[PDB]
Amino acid sequence: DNYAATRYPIILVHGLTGTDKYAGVLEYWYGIQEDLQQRGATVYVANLSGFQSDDGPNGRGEQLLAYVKTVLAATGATKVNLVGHSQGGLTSRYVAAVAPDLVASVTTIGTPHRGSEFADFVQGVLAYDPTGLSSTVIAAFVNVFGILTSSSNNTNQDALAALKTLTTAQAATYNQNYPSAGLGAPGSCQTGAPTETVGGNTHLLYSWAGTAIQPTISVFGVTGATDTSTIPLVDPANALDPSTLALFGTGTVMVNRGSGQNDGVVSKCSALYGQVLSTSYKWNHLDEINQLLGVRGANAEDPVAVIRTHANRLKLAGV
Ligand SMILES: [Ca+2]
Repeated sequence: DNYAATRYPIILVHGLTGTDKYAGVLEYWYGIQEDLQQRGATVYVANLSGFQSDDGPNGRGEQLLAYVKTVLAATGATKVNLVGHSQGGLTSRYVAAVAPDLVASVTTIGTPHRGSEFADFVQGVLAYDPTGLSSTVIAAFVNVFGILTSSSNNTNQDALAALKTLTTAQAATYNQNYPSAGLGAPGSCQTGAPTETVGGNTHLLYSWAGTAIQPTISVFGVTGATDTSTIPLVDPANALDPSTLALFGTGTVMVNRGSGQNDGVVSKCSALYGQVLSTSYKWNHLDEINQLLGVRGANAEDPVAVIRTHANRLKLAGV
């Protein structure tokens, strides 16, 4: 049918470690492009640096702008609907900010608009090496991982830049450099407006967040969490998808760094942007993109259906 048939093409934009297809085999947006296309949507999947800042000449933002232009040329369209996961949402904001005439909407899924306490943590861990050699060694490993897994073996990988970009202090600077009507006041845990208009260009702004990881007990200055996406302990998702327990682990570090409810690496407050459709999904960070390989806990909503319904929402909104 045409349930997901939007006026403007939808460009799905990946975040950290990403590419359109890992090693040219595993779709980042698992089963999403096919689902949307089957429902009549025109969908393109960006392939940007998995590790980089969003701004800068070598950044993901310029890469996405360049890609948007090739999509407009190929389809004959004048604007696109940007849907970004995690850092992809920040990249989408960059394009909406520098080329408002080419964007009709920006939807962010689990995007760290205010940064990540987990990025703050990882950056701090690196600082404890007195020699600084681990920064060089680990960055090299990660950069190589990015080049090897990129579908096109993109050599533009800068793990340290990516890490810095996702920290809370740097995200605050990014927000000053690239403001948006969809963002509320820093430190307020509020969203902004549902739209932004610059000159004759209006952008429909949306967002949702996964809050599977909930702080549930505090003892001796230590906060314990619960992964609400799963049936306690026995959920097959803990067995079939290694990221389920991994994100519960990172999510625990998050709550102990004062993040509050989160998806494993992005807090609810950090994810707020534009019209906040929901922050109640019992999803971890990868459940948001139907990963790994479609496995999610028993209490987790269907992410394929959520994204599809949103394509229809965009259609109904006129974009
Ligand atoms: Ca999962």
